This record gives sequence, C-alpha cells and structure tokens, in this order.
Amino acid sequence: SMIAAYQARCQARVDAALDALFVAPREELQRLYEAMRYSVMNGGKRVRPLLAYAACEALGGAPQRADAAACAVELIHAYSLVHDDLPAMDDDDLRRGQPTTHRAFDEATAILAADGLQALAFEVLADTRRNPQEHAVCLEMLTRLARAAGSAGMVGGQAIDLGSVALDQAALEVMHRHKTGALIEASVRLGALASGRAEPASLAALERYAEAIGLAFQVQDDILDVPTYPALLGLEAAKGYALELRDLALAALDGFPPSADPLRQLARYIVERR
Amino acid sequence: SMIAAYQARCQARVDAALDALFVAPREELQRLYEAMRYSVMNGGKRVRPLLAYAACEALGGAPQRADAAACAVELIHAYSLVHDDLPAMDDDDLRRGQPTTHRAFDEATAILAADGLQALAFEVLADTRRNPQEHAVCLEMLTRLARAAGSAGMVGGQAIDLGSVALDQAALEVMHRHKTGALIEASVRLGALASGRAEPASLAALERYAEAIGLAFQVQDDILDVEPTYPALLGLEAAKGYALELRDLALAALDGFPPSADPLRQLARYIVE
Ligand SMILES: CC(C)=CCC/C(C)=C/COP(=O)(O)OP(=O)(O)O
Ligand SMILES: O=C(O)CCn1c(=O)oc2ccccc21
Ligand SMILES: O=C(O)CCn1c(=O)oc2ccccc21
Ligand SMILES: [Mg+2]
Ligand SMILES: [Mg+2]
Ligand SMILES: [Mg+2]
Ligand SMILES: [Mg+2]
Ligand SMILES: [Mg+2]
Ligand SMILES: [Mg+2]
Ligand SMILES: [Mg+2]
Repeated sequence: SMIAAYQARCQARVDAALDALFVAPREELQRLYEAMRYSVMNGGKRVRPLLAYAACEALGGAPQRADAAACAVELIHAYSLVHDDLPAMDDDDLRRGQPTTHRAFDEATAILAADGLQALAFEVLADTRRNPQEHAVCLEMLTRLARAAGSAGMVGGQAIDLGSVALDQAALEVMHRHKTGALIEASVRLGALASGRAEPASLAALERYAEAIGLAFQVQDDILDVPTYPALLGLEAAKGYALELRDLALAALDGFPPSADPLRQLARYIVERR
Repeated sequence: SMIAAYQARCQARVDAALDALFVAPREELQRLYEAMRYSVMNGGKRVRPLLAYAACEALGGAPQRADAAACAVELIHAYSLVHDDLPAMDDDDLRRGQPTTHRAFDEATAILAADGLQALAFEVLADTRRNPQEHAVCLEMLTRLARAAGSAGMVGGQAIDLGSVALDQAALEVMHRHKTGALIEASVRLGALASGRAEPASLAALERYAEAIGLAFQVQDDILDVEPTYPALLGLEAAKGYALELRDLALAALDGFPPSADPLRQLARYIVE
C-alpha cells in the first residue's frame, strides 16, 4: 500500500497552503500570528486534509480543487486541540511531546489564537479566489463545516465527553460521532463538493464511509492503548468490530472507480496499524 | 426617542430570532445549549443588530432582509464577551449584576458555548433560507464577517490589548479599531449588503460612517465613566470635543443619503449624548 506516500503528499500540499495564511497584516499582530502558526504547523499528520483530497479524487476531481477544503478542516481541527489542551479542559502541558500553545505563549493568547483559527477556516471557504467553486457549492461547504464544527457537531461532542460519566457502547458512539465523527464526515463531504461532481447517492456513500472510518479509528486506538471498546466488548471482540467497521467503509465505496483507492487504503491502514 | 423606538424594535426582532437558535438537538447537549442561550439572551441592547438593520434601510432595503446579518453579528459579539470574561482574560465574575457564563456554569462550558456561538454566526449567514440573498452576496457577507471577527480584526484587537506600556492616542486608536471597530464596520457592511441595493460608493460612505461611530462609542464610554483613556490622554474637555467631531464625521458620511438613513443619523447623535 502507498497510503504513507499519499499521506505525505497531502501533508506537504496542505502545509504549504496553511503556512501562507499566518502572515500578520501589521506588526502589532505578529505574536498572535506566531501563536496561530505554532498551533497549526506542528508536524501533524493531516488526516482531515487527506480525506478532503481523497474524496475529491474519488469523484474524479483534480485534488487542487480541494485545497481550501483541506485548509479549513485542518484549521478547525487545530483550533479544537488548542482549546482542548487548556487548563479548564484537559490541562495538557504537551501535545505530541512539544509544549502546548498556552505554555509556549500564554493562556489568553492560546484562547485567542484558536478563536482566530476558527474564523480563518470560514474565511478560507468563503474566499472565492482561494476556494473557486461555484457559489452555491462554496455556501454548501460553509454550511456543512459550520454545522459540523459547532454545538451540534464537534463542540457538542466535546461537551458530551466532558459531561459523561459508565457509558454503554451506544453512548460512547454518540460521543465519538460528535467529537470526531462530525469533522471527519465534513472533511469527506467538503472534498466531494470540491470535485464539482458530487451527487446525492455518492455523497451518501461517502458519508457512510466517513462514519465507519471515524469509529474505526477510535476502536483501534483503544485496542492499541491496551470505558473503552476493549472494556465494553472484550479485547478480541473489539478487534473484530474494527474489522467490521473497515468492511463497512469499503462496502460504502463499492462501485466507485479506482480513483477511490486512497480512501480504501486509508480504511485498511486505520485497522492495520500496530 | 425616535432612536429609542428604533432600538427597541431592532432589539425585539433580533431577540426573537436569536432565542430560536438555542434548542439542543438532543438531550446530551441540553446544558451546552443552555450555556449558549445564557450567553446571548442577557438583555443586551443589540447595537450591532441595530446597525445592520439601519444600514439596510439606509440603502432602501426592507429591514427583515438583514435578519441573518443582525443575528450573526450579535453571535460574534456574544461569543467574544464570553471569552473575554474568562479567568485568563479579564476574569470577570459579573456583567450587569449577573454571573458571567463561566461563573454560572463552569469554565470549560463557557469556552465551548462561545466556540459554538462563533460557528453558529457563520452557519446563519451561509444558510440561504435564513439569509436569502444572492449567493455572491451571502459569500461577501461571510467573507467580511470572518475577516472582521478574526485575527486581523476583533481577535487581533484583543491580542493588541494584551500586548499593550503607555499607549499614545494613535496606538490606543489602532487597538480600538481592531477590538471593536472591525465588528461595528462589519455590522454596517452586512446590513448594507442585505439591502440588495449596495454599490461601491454607498458602501464606502457607510464605512466612513461606521469608522466614526465605532470610535465615538469608545470616546463617549470613557467620558461617561468619568461623568489609558480618552480623558486621561486629552483631558475631559478635549475628549468631549473629539466625540462631537466624530459625530460630525459620521453625519457628513451620510451626505446625500435619503430620509431612510435617518436612523443612522439619529444614532450618531444619540451616542454623544
Ligand atoms: C470543541 C473542542 C475544544 C473540541 C476538541 C475535540 C477533540 C478531538 C479533542 C481531543 O480529544 P482528546 O482530549 O480525547 O484527545 P487528545 O489525546 O488529542 O487530547
Ligand atoms: O508515520 C507516518 O509518517 C505515516 C503513517 N501513516 C501512513 O502510512 O498512512 C497514514 C494515513 C494517515 C495518518 C498517518 C499515516
Ligand atoms: O434606554 C435604553 O434601554 C435604550 C437607550 N437607547 C436609545 O434610546 O437608543 C439606543 C441606541 C443604541 C443603544 C441604546 C439605545
Ligand atoms: Mg479532551
Ligand atoms: Mg485532550
Ligand atoms: Mg478511546
Ligand atoms: Mg477586556
Ligand atoms: Mg470585563
Ligand atoms: Mg464585571
Ligand atoms: Mg474605554
């Protein structure tokens, strides 16, 4: 599988596009823009960009069409991690072994940098030079991202995670579907929209794909860490379920052409990682 | 008093629209949505909605056309105040004698509720049923609000404030223009775009208006506090004179506008009394 090569290509592409967004328009704003840059340019794997590019290719679009989509979903993702790391939330000093933004700078600056990243995400999609889709398509991208990022999506999931106490599998899945599923789903949907060849049946299929891989990731993460999927189902039964989720993802792409292979490969990668 | 009646009408209208946005879609989200509601439905005067409605009317649009614009700018405003109140920012326990959101609920909840409000402001403008403008207009409204709300606007102003040091007037005005001026200017621009009649000249004139009133609000707030601030820099009498000069610049920007701009004229006068 060339998923590692595909991941590296999407990472490089989106990293170049993102890095160009962090130039302060005036000197008084330099430190804020530095905190924004620090919060995004942290060597992340850019899975949500990968998804946008791969969904766009799956429907036959040239990947560059999805550049704004890739940037927007990464910006949302980045802003959410900054807030998640804050003392009032997870109170993390480190993220992937490097100081969190509130430690590198200060708490007010982290809060603010991340708020500015959220606005930027929406700016990038509404900018018809950076996101040169048909207007109705740009508006649909923005609608979907705002719904996915907001209180009925990602932020909702963070609230559900914080508010939770024994969860059963159904409740764990509701939490995951909001906290990470919504934005994963939006990454796929936005890339699909960026293709210019979206239609309802393909969008629905791609939504099924995205649902399945979003959960697969969480199941396999729990397995690798060994109220978790192994605790709930048993270890070996959790491993089984990860395969079933991969299979649902692959089945959702039945009938898609070979250009959907990156999506297929990602589905396998998620459950094969050791 | 004409302005008082106009403000009351805008307040009631936008409050009805806003209140309807805070219904949790499922039970696990109820407390979050309560915190969102608590943060917005707080008896605010709704100056930014007023500006959107009045700019729309100034260009001959029916005010209802600006309903989404009015919501969006108020949602931005509301979110900004929730984050500003947090312990790491202004650490404010009360706003008009009522607990701030982090006090009423908890800090994480407040952070999250406000993050959701920001997303919602964009959702409301991108929704073509709620914001039924021509699609190019919807996108321009969203572009302008995201620029005004973000790190080059409102958030930038908050960063300049934390980064500030005896400021001189010029530096104080750079701070104010970002921290509050961007969003005031966006409110006027979005209401003007909602009219369906915007043109480059009228937009530019309305921007000059908005610049002037945005600063006049700050100068007059400082004066009222007395009755690094405008009175401290200039002395009380000269700060008062400056507020009057800004009102004059605002009225001058409205040269040529029809009587439907009277609300804007009246607001400019109200601010400096
Ligand atoms: C609305 C906000 C701030 C959302 C955060 C969403 C999210 C994915 C947080 C990380 O989860 P985690 O805390 O379980 O994972 P990590 O180990 O990455 O902190
Ligand atoms: O370690 C690496 O740099 C690549 C590991 N990796 C990979 O090979 O494919 C991926 C897809 C998403 C995220 C990570 C992936
Ligand atoms: O007494 C009140 O509650 C409203 C006073 N008020 C008014 O009369 O016009 C206004 C415009 C903007 C904000 C407040 C205004
Ligand atoms: Mg967390
Ligand atoms: Mg965490
Ligand atoms: Mg887990
Ligand atoms: Mg403050
Ligand atoms: Mg305060
Ligand atoms: Mg107070
Ligand atoms: Mg002041």
